Amino acid sequence: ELVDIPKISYNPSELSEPRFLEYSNLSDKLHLREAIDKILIPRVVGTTNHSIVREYIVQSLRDLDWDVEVNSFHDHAPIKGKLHFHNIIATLNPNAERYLVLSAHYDSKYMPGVEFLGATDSAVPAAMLLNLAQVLQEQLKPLKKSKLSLMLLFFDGEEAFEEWGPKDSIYGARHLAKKWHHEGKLDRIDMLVLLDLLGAPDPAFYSFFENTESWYMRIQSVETRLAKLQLLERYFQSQAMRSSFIEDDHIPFLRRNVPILHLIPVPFPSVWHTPDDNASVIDYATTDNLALIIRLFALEYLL
Ligand SMILES: COc1ccc(NC(=S)NCCCn2ccnc2)cc1OC
Ligand SMILES: [Cl-]
Ligand SMILES: [Zn+2]
Repeated sequence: ELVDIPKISYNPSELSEPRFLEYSNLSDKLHLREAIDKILIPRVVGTTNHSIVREYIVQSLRDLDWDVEVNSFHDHAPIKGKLHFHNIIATLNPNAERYLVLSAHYDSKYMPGVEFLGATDSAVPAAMLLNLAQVLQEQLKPLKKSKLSLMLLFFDGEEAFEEWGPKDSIYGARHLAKKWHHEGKLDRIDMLVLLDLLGAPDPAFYSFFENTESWYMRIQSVETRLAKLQLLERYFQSQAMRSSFIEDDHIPFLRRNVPILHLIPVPFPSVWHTPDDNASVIDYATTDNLALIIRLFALEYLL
């Protein structure tokens, strides 16, 4: 299962001390909390709430001068039948040649009679991405015009409607990876960074994929550097995990040799797919720290 990551993959934080200090002190706690609050509502595909959450994501980023495409399509799910799914694709430069993609799923799992909020899964991850664009507004402006740019991708229909299987999960990612495959729009992904199950306490991360192990070690180094500077209020292990075959929105991209960085803890939060994955499970020290590490990774990668 676990192997120590070899030195060849170490990839220390590169930002200059003044820039690392400057950027690591950018935050917006209130906005992060407000974004969480707006998304932390039952949001099953096809519900009014599902549309409201899409609108909030869409308008938040449009107001930050991002280009936002909504990829709408129909597909049949068990129980529900014909559903209208809506992936959200936000770019700072819509005419960039290449992208770092940060992603999370915005739907919540259909759990009859239970108003499942999916706080970690993935209300908090989506919020971290809105918060990232909000916090780093100034520093990301250059990426509106550059060849390498940033994409925030919000997947729809990640969750199963009946029982998690290859045909009853990741509805939006399966459609989009297929669509981009056909349109020749997958090679442009430097890597797809997928945030999932974040916001609960004591997350442990591991590198899942050897072609991105090096950029995992850049996040690990960001975390180390922040610890040393007293900027955190450890998560990333210097170990990789093989034959874990965790299924999520990345799979249809992974299958087609898009490099994945899967930011999902192992073990999953204890409250996973229970009603306790709600407002009360969110650890806001952990959430602030993770959001920061991810914001700095993004800046490390993109400059
Ligand atoms: C009990 O913890 C686990 C449960 C299942 C699996 N195996 C798979 S294939 N999970 C697919 C995850 C889909 N998903 C992610 C977020 N919302 C839904 C691994 C677990 O711990 C490693
Ligand atoms: Cl509703
Ligand atoms: Zn889930």
